[PDB]
Amino acid sequence: GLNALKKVFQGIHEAIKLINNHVQ
Repeated sequence: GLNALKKVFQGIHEAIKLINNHVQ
């Protein structure tokens, strides 16, 4: 819901996703 939950959620998510998708 809240901008908090979304923020963290997209944070670590996109973070691990960019690194993983970049180094792939």
